[PDB]
Amino acid sequence: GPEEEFGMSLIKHNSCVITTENGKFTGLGVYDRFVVVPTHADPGKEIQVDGITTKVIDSYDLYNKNGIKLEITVLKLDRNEKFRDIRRYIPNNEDDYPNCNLALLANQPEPTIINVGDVVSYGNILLSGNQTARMLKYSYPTKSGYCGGVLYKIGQVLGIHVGGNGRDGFSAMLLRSYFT
Ligand SMILES: *[C@@H](CC(=O)OCC)[C@H](C[C@@H]1CCNC1=O)NC(=O)[C@@H]1C[C@@H](c2ccccc2)CN1C(=O)[C@@H](NC(=O)c1cc(C)on1)C(C)C
Repeated sequence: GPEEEFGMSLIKHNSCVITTENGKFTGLGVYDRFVVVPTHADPGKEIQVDGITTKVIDSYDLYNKNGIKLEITVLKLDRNEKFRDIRRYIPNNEDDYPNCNLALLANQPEPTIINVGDVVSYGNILLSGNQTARMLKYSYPTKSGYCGGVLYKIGQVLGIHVGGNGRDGFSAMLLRSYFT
């Protein structure tokens, strides 16, 4: 009940469907007009937010200090609405987390919560041949359509779903220092 309730509140207050030319993604609204999507979504000068074409004012693809992509892209949107500020839920450090959930919005008829089990700080992987850092891994057969899904626990917004191989699933980590 409560684990699913927290996820449904994240969907209600902090999600949107983002469409780029490469597909539909669950977009996590962090605060003000800032949303995160996987970098591989390759957002352009405009995106659709719940079907409405919206100009992107600023876009940041995040990399670690060694220049390895994190697969987090932050977009500042040209619109009125401000997202509920969920920066207080974002961890300061990399860690492992037991019994996590993924909150999904895009590519399905209604928002749903999937329990993905225990999550580990997995390090770097090769995502379609390109090194990607700070992955959070779970043993769940995530599929196309899950990207952007919000990995969370009650009071903890941990990452966004970016990839998988039919056995395991991977989220890009969210760290508090990615925002001021
Ligand atoms: C979300 C995006 C999506 O649905 O794309 C529209 C079809 C995908 C979720 C994945 C798909 C399979 N299961 C999932 O959880 N994510 C992807 O498809 C990502 C992004 C692409 C990509 C596209 C363009 C440019 C760069 C990258 C690659 N990819 C992957 O998940 C891959 N998986 C891996 O490389 C991999 C490595 C390891 C350890 O685990 N998975 C592809 C499925 C090959």
